[PDB]
Amino acid sequence: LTKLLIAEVKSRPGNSQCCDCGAADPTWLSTNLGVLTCIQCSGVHRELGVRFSRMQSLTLDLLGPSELLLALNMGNTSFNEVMEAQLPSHGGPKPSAESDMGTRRDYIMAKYVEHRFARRCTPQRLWTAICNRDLLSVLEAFANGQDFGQPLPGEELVLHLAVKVANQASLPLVDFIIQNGGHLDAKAADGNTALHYAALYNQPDCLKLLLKGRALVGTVNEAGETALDIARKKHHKECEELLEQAQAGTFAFPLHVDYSWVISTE
Amino acid sequence: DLTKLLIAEVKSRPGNSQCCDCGAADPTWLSTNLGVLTCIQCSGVHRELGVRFSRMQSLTLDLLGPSELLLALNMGNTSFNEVMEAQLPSHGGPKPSAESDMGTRRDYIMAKYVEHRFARRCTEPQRLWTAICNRDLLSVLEAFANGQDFGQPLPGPDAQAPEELVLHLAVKVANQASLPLVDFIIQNGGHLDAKAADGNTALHYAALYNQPDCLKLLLKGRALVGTVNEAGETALDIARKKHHKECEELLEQAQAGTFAFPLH
Ligand SMILES: [Zn+2]
Ligand SMILES: [Zn+2]
Repeated sequence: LTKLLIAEVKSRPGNSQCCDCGAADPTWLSTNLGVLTCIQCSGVHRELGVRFSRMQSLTLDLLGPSELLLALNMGNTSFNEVMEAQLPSHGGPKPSAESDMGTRRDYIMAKYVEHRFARRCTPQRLWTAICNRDLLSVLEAFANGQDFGQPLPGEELVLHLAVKVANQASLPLVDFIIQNGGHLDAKAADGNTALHYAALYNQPDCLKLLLKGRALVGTVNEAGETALDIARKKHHKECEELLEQAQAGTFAFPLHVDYSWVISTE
Repeated sequence: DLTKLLIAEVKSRPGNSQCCDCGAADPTWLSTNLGVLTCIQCSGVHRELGVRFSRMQSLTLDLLGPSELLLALNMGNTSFNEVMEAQLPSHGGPKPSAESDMGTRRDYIMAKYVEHRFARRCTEPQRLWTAICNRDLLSVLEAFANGQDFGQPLPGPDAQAPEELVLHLAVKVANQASLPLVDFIIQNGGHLDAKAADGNTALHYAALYNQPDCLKLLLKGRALVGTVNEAGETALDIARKKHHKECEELLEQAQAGTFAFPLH
């Protein structure tokens, strides 16, 4: 399946040219952004750090369908439509395949850190985008330095709203917020996190994305309930099962106390 | 029973009987990435800062285990504040009290943790290199508090050439006592995925140097699994070559994790 999906990714609009320099047949995926770059641009992405871009080679690196969710629903042309909307037809400062590293660095930093080339927008817009399942409007809000930390009027936190209203088609929007929003742990007045909301609204695929994003497991809301409590009480069995495993560290890779080291150390 | 022991140990660290940020008695909220304890009001401001800055969990109310406690056991409010509040005067400074209004409390914590406005000023690659080798958690904290980019390679004593990325060095020289340094840099440095000239990531280094605890921390931190260095080797390849059995098993589990639990 991953082979079938990778082939699909590479056919997305704009995906036969590096997102940042137009080099033919990019094989480097920014998994949190859903774009493809050449080897030179990918190195620059990597050097931004994990907050901005997480680079894996389609060809060389271990990938599964989850890493491909955004890439299957973004693509270079879509992403650039928002993120290079200020750029002139002739490219301006955008590098080409043979550009020197200094130019290539300066451009990628401007494009992804400062968002220099992105469409400008300036709340109700964001609520509507989320309910519309408009991944590109969510990208635009992020490109305007938006707080996915600030409540939305339709009172609902951005990630909470995305999770509540999620269907299969809108999963990319949820994944995009989890990976790029500042505020995975935000509570909301009654103490519910996005994980509590995924339990409450029976959103097991959201739960998988939150857990993958390292959402906090086993915290309580103002009522004293965990996401697991809510799932059990609602008969949301698929959610309970995921939350039982999370609480048990089905991964998380827990460190253990080394008794020997403790004794030899006091 | 075991977590209970560690939580009592955390609460007994110097300065942990009072909130890190306002002095309120008996703080029960832990910033897990920083290893400090705050009161209820200051915890809400921390959480509002965002995951990048602080992740808050209740020692009393929320599920916790050894992994989330590692930094707490080794930091504590006094240690932390010796660095992060070094610039404050003895009296009449901006540090809130238990009774302070939320605007006051929010401005201070922002300045303290985002601006690092109050932290001991220190100019420094050699400094940080020696800290890591000396398992000096507080100097790592000091470097962080002065805007040090853990993304920039460090040059060693002299000997040369291995310039080392900060996390790489910390993993390479790690022992059981230095794990909190590794965890601090993983959670708070910008650069978990950094490579280094031969293509090795910190995960590759943890397999290379037989550091299975650093490996769990890297994986907890969501290190990329299954990527190749310039020789075409994954961390798992390297663990198998060196016969590092615990590393191989951890990485086999991680690779298998990539394909669980699939979306509908
Ligand atoms: Zn390129
Ligand atoms: Zn406080």
